[PDB]
Amino acid sequence: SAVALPRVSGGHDEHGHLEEFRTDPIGLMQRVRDECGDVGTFQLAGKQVVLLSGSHANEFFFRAGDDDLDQAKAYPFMTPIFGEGVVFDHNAALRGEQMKGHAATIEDQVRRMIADWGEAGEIDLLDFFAELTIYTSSACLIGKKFRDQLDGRFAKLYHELERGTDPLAYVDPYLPIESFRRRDEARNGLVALVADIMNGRIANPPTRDMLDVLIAVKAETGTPRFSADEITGMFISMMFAGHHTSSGTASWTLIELMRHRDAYAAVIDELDELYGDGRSVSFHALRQIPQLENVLKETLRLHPPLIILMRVAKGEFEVQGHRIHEGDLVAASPAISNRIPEDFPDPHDFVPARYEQPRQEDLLNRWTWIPFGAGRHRCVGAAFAIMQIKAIFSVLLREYEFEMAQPPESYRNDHSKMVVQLAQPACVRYRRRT
Ligand code: HEM
Ligand SMILES: [Fe+2]
Repeated sequence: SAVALPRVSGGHDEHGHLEEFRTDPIGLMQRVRDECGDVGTFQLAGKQVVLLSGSHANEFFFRAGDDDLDQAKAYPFMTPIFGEGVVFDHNAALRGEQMKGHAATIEDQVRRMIADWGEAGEIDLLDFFAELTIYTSSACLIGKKFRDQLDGRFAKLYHELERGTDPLAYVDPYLPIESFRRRDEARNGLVALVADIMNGRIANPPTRDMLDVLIAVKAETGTPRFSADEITGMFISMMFAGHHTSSGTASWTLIELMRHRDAYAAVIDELDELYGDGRSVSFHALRQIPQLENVLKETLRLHPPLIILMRVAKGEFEVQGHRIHEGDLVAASPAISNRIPEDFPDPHDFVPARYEQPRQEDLLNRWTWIPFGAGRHRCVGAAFAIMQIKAIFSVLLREYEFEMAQPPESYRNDHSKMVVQLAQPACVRYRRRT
């Protein structure tokens, strides 16, 4: 036989620990660490997950070559979402020189989103931010003209796509279950929306964006090179990594601000003061806004949108006396690691001061403060994501005041899917400032 790695307790349901991973993934990953240590395992259906935690194990995880731990085929639930379509058999839109423009675009999207708010009212954070980020992502990554042809429908269907990521995907992403069925219908709904837009552009051409370019590409015969399914597949793929992440992070940032009015007041004074120089959001969102940035960092430590990072071992490796065999699913968890007691004093408390100049607990714990991951695969959209949070709230916090419309403890995440979403209701009251 072979040496067995430590295995966390429980996991006696039909698919081992899968059932528990769906109902309470963080509790399960935490128990793995509490019982096994830096290297423990749990069963996800027919796959064994080697969960790593702590600086040393995380370092190995984040510094391993794309040839040692494969990120491909690690997230089987994504295949049906992107589709088989192939256009060209992130980088561009994310170049620094483009940031200024995106910041201006984001400010515009926010103002348009709150345009009808009036003096006072209420909103649900998930509905608001999920939709807002569809508009920010599509406008910045695909084009403003394209976004102007999008409405709440695109948002709703994209949400359905994200919800079609049940852990059962590790059994088979095409299992005949409701969430997967809705997933497929939603994607077809998305393709139809794009097809309608394409037809509208054919009928009355511009007097141009990415869609216009793609629409104009043709094969020999003269027939259009790309179908609506292929283009949609690409657009979906381009917006996925930054949607649910920015959406959730935006909601939690506001939630923590309302939960901690002293930090909220600090941020307000800061914003009012900084923008007193008369420079635009496109200027300030790309520069230092310390109080808000520290609130964001702490929000990300406590509420990382990706609670688990997956890889597929392509060989045999040794991590702290433990053997990883090729074929094993190897994982790291920002959820668990970001709260390691030793690395972050009072890990369960919201303390943006951790990131202040003299403390910088984020830079000090290079292998455990991992909301954006680390190493070679560190989130490439990190700078954009931070800029977006800066731009969104520079507008929101200066225009309106926000208060929780439900118990502070009632705001929570839904972890029933691999793609974490804020749970509803998430009711918040707003009222114009000044
Ligand atoms: C503040 C919100 C965000 C958080 C917390 C976040 C977090 C992460 C994490 C933890 C990873 C690593 C996954 C792994 O190691 O397997 C990642 C990867 C990635 N993220 Fe984000 N992200 C955010 C926003 C965004 C945005 C807005 C974009 C696009 C504009 C984006 C694009 C990407 C891409 C393309 C990757 C893959 C990098 C690679 O493997 O080369 N992210 N992100
Ligand atoms: Fe509400």
